[PDB]
Parts: sequence; structure tokens; C-alpha cells
Amino acid sequence: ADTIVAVELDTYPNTDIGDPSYPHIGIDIKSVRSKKTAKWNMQNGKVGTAHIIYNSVDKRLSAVVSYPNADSATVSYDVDLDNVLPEWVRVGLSASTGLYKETNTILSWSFTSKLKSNSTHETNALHFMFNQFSKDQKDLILQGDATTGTDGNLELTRVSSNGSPQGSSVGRALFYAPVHIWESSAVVASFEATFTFLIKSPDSHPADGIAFFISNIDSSIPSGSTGRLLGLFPDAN
Amino acid sequence: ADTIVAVELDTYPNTDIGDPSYPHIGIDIKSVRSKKTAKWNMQNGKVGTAHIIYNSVDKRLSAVVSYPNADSATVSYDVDLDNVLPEWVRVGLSASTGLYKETNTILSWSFTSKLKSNSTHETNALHFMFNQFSKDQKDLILQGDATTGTDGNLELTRVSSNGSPQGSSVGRALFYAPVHIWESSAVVASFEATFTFLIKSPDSHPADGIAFFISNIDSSIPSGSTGRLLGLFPDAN
Amino acid sequence: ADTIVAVELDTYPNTDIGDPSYPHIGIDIKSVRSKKTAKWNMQNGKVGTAHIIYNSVDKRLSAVVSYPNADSATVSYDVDLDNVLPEWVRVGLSASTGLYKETNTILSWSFTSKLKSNSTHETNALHFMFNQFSKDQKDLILQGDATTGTDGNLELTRVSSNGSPQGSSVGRALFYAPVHIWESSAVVASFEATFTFLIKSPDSHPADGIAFFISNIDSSIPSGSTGRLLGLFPDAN
Amino acid sequence: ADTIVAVELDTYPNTDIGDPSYPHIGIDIKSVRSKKTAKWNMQNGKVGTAHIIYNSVDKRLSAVVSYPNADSATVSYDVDLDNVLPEWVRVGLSASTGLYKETNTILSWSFTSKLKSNSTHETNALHFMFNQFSKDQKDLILQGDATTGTDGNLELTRVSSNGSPQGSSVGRALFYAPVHIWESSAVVASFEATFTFLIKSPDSHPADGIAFFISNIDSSIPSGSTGRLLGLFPDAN
Ligand SMILES: [Ca+2]
Ligand SMILES: [Ca+2]
Ligand SMILES: [Ca+2]
Ligand SMILES: [Ca+2]
Ligand SMILES: [Mn+2]
Ligand SMILES: [Mn+2]
Ligand SMILES: [Mn+2]
Ligand SMILES: [Mn+2]
Repeated sequence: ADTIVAVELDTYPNTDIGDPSYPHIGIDIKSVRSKKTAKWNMQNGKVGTAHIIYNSVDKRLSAVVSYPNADSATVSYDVDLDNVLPEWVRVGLSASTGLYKETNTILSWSFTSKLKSNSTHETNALHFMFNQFSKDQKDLILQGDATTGTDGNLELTRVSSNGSPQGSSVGRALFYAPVHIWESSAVVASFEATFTFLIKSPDSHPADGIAFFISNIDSSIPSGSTGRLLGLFPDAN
Repeated sequence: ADTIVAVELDTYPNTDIGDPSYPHIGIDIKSVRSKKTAKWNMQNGKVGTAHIIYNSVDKRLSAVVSYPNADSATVSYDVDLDNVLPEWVRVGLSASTGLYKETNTILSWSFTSKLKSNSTHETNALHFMFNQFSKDQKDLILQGDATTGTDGNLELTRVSSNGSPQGSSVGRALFYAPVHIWESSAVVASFEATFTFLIKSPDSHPADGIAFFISNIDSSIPSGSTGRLLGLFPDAN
Repeated sequence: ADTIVAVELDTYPNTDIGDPSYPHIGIDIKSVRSKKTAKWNMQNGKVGTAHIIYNSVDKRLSAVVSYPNADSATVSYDVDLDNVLPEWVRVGLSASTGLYKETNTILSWSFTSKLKSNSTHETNALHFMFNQFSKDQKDLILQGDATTGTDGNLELTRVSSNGSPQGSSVGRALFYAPVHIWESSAVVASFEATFTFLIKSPDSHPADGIAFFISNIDSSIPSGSTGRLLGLFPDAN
Repeated sequence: ADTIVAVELDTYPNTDIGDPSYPHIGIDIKSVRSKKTAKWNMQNGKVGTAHIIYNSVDKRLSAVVSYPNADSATVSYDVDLDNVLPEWVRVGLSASTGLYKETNTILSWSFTSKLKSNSTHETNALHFMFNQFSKDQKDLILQGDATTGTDGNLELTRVSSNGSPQGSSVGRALFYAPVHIWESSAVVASFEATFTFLIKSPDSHPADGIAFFISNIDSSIPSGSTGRLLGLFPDAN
């Protein structure tokens, strides 16, 4: 089994399994049933941005989602990732569609993690920034229905020639290199993530959502995780 | 008067003004009597490191102070700087000695400020890093007894020709350019500062401390602020 | 007088003072008569990008100006800046109009300088990035007709309410803090500059140009530097 | 065979295959016989620093190697990597010993690559920094006798338990993720690499050297490339 820690941008309310009755953003720790959630005033057809942050001093996983000139949605949860996740992990982006669908497009993605290990001036750091994706992005691990190059964008789920969303689709993108998320010797550890997305459904009835996640290096799409399980969990517990 | 937000590294206990009875680390918001403090096992003669962090999402100001292979001191305070400070500020380092003394030497200093706009993605940033100080450091505003180039180091208080600390001394060093610490349109705003220091004392007990501060662009050293006022406050209120 | 090292994006061909007979880009060292020019196919009304780079190992100042989905113009010049400029300088953008005119709008500006001394890891660095300009941009020194905040942009020369450019106009924007561009104890030194611009002439007959420049700390606009002198030089010698 | 572009730090003079008669730094493109070399005053037992740089505008690979308060060695070669290397590559460090030996210890290593493509300032970037190596560095591909965690350093060739180097040794360390080194839609492309090293030898003469290299993704050690071939080439052609 994998260990997933995610920040879902949930477009469809699945009250049958704990989702509030409106689109929302939330923090998921080893389960699809969020530990915290916030109402999200999603805008069909508009590009948004998600900013997720974390540091080992405060120990709070926070996220902000916004649209230009609109209001932002924020969610936070006090969690000590050292007691939840492996020391080495992989970071990625995931999306799905079920009976209902939307386009789960990624226009840009950035990530930075730093580990100050006790010593002065002895810091390990990792940073990548994709402002454009190519047909053969050799530094990404594509899973499910994910593809790159489509207008220099990253399409996580299946979209037809006529730019139309398809149902029952799941796709993930993981950065190639493993990331050292925490350590014991470190005096300060922190990470920062950011992405811009374009979710649009012609019927104006979207599903199911996008999720930024952190997992064990060898994570793969669970069977049956289409739709409401955001391609991250095996069951809805 | 000036608007001061500071993180003090207080080496002497002036219990008559609130100081706990032991060296400490504290967060000062417009008053010398810390809002929250933490015990700090200062190590005479050793180079230590401090890291200060803040972001508009969480609205918490945190600090960690350590020496390699030893424990760390942490102190945090929930404060919405939008209500305390002006939109444009200057950042600096301050230090003082009174009846007792110590060296207040800075070996390195870095700062990073970031502000993401309302019309999402209009990120503006400022970053400076000093791992060495020149005799004529034109990008710093030195106030009081502060001098640079002294071994490639920044001395905040007066040291003698033979390297011995001096009493009744105050000095400050401010970066030349004003910083846009916050905005009403920003989605996310955050800063991070790091400095290494060497505090050495030849007498019974060290005094008085070093402090990282944020002020109004035109801040000057308050009259008589040597000793327990750390070059930042005019009175002990 | 002042010491000016500049990269001019010259819109009007003044053959009488040495300008080639078409819009061009050139390297200027203390004179308006470029040491090296390259033909530039200016595109009226379109946003362009200029990248300027330099390092002390190669001792080459190069510049690339381009427009999306269009070919670019490059120009380089071998010059040891240690012999031309002072140690501490100021960086900026300058523009002008004369009999003919154009809009000289800047949409973004970033600068990074690094100085690696004789100390392992001991690099000093400065970085600033403006992706949006405020009405009261306290970290800039505006000279002449330059203003900011107008559409979140920096307008180097005068533009009337109805968006119409004006003639006989001059303006300059310089970053507030002095920059240590070179140092004798340096193993390596280098800077990188980038800005996006919009030059539009409703008459389809533009003049005079924009320039990225490096000067002495207290540089000011020369008397009678309007038009062909781009606000940089006091004569055409 | 693989495709190799390397910057060598050659401690032993093999004049029989072209080496100058003294320790040197050189630029290798597909062959062990450097295209250009420069005399290097290697200091046995001391920590040195290597700095490599390249950009697509000037098309010249340069390198500087130095020790604190000592002169530096510099080498440059005009080379269009677009014509030598594939689009996707891997970067690493390589070292070897033969009949003679030395320690090929790496104390830190950083790399930064930037790629600006077909848009109004659309950059892609990758940055990594190791100021300390762990016993299990998941983001590095170790080959041959290379090992990490050894006092937090990286030892490229075999060292004895007491601390003495072994002969006939070879080892490499490549960063885990592929790097998009060049692209046809790019306006500008550039990279910067830096590492500090420690070569000590109890022998009458040290051998054989360290090399910073760039190769095809699936590169591995050529059989018998110990000694003078520096773990990079099959033969001496
Ligand atoms: Ca749901
Ligand atoms: Ca005190
Ligand atoms: Ca002209
Ligand atoms: Ca050799
Ligand atoms: Mn949910
Ligand atoms: Mn106190
Ligand atoms: Mn000209
Ligand atoms: Mn050689």
C-alpha cells in the first residue's frame, strides 16, 4: 500500500462518503475523507492557481487557491509529516473524471524543497519549474491517461480532438527524481509548491477534481480509483 | 516614533522589565517586553545561526536559533503584520552592550521577500545575500557604532584594537532598499531571513543581545537605547 | 560626467551621427555611437523581450531581443567592464522621443548579480524582479517623465490620457540600491538582465528608443539628451 | 559509445596520448585528447573549487578552477552543444586512479539549468544543491566504486578504512533526473555547475583526475577506463 498526503481541489460533492455539499479544497492524510476542508468558489473555464506550503517549525500544511480579482480559498492542518511519510518521497499531480467530466489541464508547475541540516551554510535544495510541457518530457513519470505537448500543456485526463473532456479517466504526473522530504539532523525543513490549472466542462457540470500529492517513491494508480477517489486511494475509507 | 517588529536574542536577564531569569529568544511587537519567549542556552564563543520565517497564509512569525550538534530554541507568535507595519519597510540587525558586554559579530546575512498579486501571478521578489562584508559596503546603512570590513565581518557594537568588547555601545545595519512587506492585493506574501553570529564575552555575564528587526523606512537609533533596550526602543514600556 | 555602458534598442535611424540605416540594437560604451550594432526587425504594437548577460571569465556583453514566433537579433562585444565602470554602480532603463514618437512601456524587469570571492561558497548576491509596478514604487528612482502604476506598468516617456505617446519626452527608472558589479578579490562575477517591452507608434513612425544601462551611483538625465541621445549622453560625440 | 562532453581536472601528464607536461584543466568533446587545455597548479591536500558555465548566445564552454588566496586556472572553448549532445542528457562527476592514486573527494555540488522557449518570457528551470551527502542518497545514481555518507562527503574512487586511496579505481555519480539541455524553440539556454573537491596523495605523484561531464541518459562506465581514461572513454583516440 502507498502512503499519500494530498491537497484535493474537489469539483463534485460526494456526500455519500463525507464530502461537504459544494466544491471545496481539502487536506487528505492517508484517506479520501479530508481532515479539513474549505468552500471553493470554482470558476468553470477560468485559469486558477494553487499555492501549497509547509515547514518543520510550525508543522502546518497550508494551501491557497485563487482566480485573478476573485477571492481566494484557504485551508490549513497541523500535521508532523515526519510521523506520516517516508524520508524519501516523490511529488506529483493527479486528476480524474467519472460519470461527469472536466478538463484537468496543467499550464505550469513549480516546486522547491530545502533542508538545513544543523550546520551553518550546509543546505540541500531541490527546485524545478515547468512553464511549458513538451511531447517527450523525460523528467516526468506519466501514469494513466496523462499526456504532454497538447498546446505545450499537460493534460492529466483524456480529452478528445475537439478539446472535449471524456468520462472515466485517470492520470498522474510525478517528477522523475526522489525528494528528501525530512531528516532527523535537519534544523529546518520546508517545501513550497505552485501550479496553474484550467478546469472546464461544456455541460457546466464538472467532476471530479485535481490533487497535488506526495507519495512513496513507487506509488502507482490504484485499481478502481477512477472518479471520486481522485486516482489516489484504493477505497473510500 | 518608529514601528518596530523584532526577534531578540537576549543574553542578559533584566527581570525588572519582564525578562525571564535566563538568556532567551523572544518576539517583540512594538514593545521591549517580549510577547512570547523561549529559553536559550547561549554558548559563549561559538558561532550560532538564526532563521526567521513568516507568511500571510498562516500569519505566524517563527524563529529558531541553534549551534551545530546542540539543541535548538524555537519561539512562535501569531501576528498579522498587516495591522502592525507600514506597507514599505526597511529590515536590519541591531545590537547593544551596557554595563556588561560581549561581541555582536555578524558573519553572514541573507533575506528573501516575495509578494504574489491579486491579478494572480504578478510575483515580485527581492533577495540579498551577504557571506562577506567589504570595508565600503555601499548597500547598507550603518547606524551608531556599526562598522564592516572588520575581518570581512560586520561588527554591530564597538570592539577594541585588541579585539575586546566595549560597554555602553549601540549599532545597527539596514539594507539600503525599502521592502514591500505586504499589499492589499497579494494572494501570498512571505519573508525569510538567516544570519550567523559570534557572541564572545570576557566578563561574568554577557549583555545585552542581538536582534533582527523590521521598521519604518526612516528609523533611527532611539536616544539612550544602549543596554537593555537593544538599540530599538526608547523606553521599557 | 557619467560613465554609461548601455544596450540600446534604437527605433530611429540617425545616419548623420553614425546610426546604421534601419532600426537596430547596439552596445554603447561611453558614447551614443555603438561599438557594435545588429539589425532588428522591430514589430510595432507587439511585446518584446530583451536578455542581457555578462561574466568576468568570458568578458563579453551580449544581448538578445526577440518577439514570440519571430526571429531574434543578437549582438555581443568583448569588453572588460573593470576598465570602464566603477566598482559600485546603479542599473536602470532609459527612453526618449523627439520629433517622432512611440510608447516606451515596460511590463517586467528582473536583475541578478553574483560575486564569488576567495572563500568557498562565499558568494554575495542580489536579485530583484518586478512583474507589476505600483503607483508608489518606493524601490525605484524615477527621473524625467517616468511614472509607474499606470495599468500596473512602468511608462518611461510621456503618454496622454487617450493613450497617445508624446514627442520631446525623456525618462529613467533606476533600482534604489547600489550594485557591487565587480570586485578585485573575485574569482567570478556576472549579471543577467531581462525586461519585456511594448513600443507602439500610432503613426507607424517610431522614435527614439529604450536602453538598458549601467551607471555611476548619482547619474541624472543630461541636459539636452532628448531624442537621439536616449537620455544617456549629453552630445553625439 | 556514449556521447561525452567533459571538463577534466587532470593531475597526471600522459604525454603519450597528448597531455601537456604538467597537471591541467581541459575541455573534452567526444575524446580524451582535450580540444583546449590550461596549466593548473594543483595543491595536494587542499580543498579547491571548480566552476563551469555555458550559454547558447555566445556558445562557449568555460571553466575556472581555484584555491583560496591562490591564482586560478581558466579554459574556454567555442562549442555549439546543439551539434554535439542529444536534447536530453544526464550530468555527473567522474574520477579514476591507476598505478598512481589520490583521493577524489567531493564536498559539495550544485547545478542550475535554464531554458527560455517560444513565448514572451517562458522559462523552464532545474536546480539542485548538495552541501552534504547521506548514506543513502536516493537522487544520485552511483556507478563503480563511488560511495556517499563518508563523513557526509562523496568519495568517487575507493578509499581504505584508515583513509588511504586505492589504485585501479573508477566511480561516477549522475544526478537522477534527465536534463533538457537544449531546445530549438529556445531564445536562450544556459547552465552553471559548481563543486568543491579534495585530492590528497601519499604517492610521489597523484593520479588520475576528476571530471565534470554531460552524457546520454543511459551512460555507464566503459570497461577498463581506470587510470588515464578518467572513467569516461573506451580508448585514447
Ligand atoms: Ca468529491
Ligand atoms: Ca535583557
Ligand atoms: Ca537612433
Ligand atoms: Ca592524464
Ligand atoms: Mn472531498
Ligand atoms: Mn528580553
Ligand atoms: Mn543607434
Ligand atoms: Mn589530460
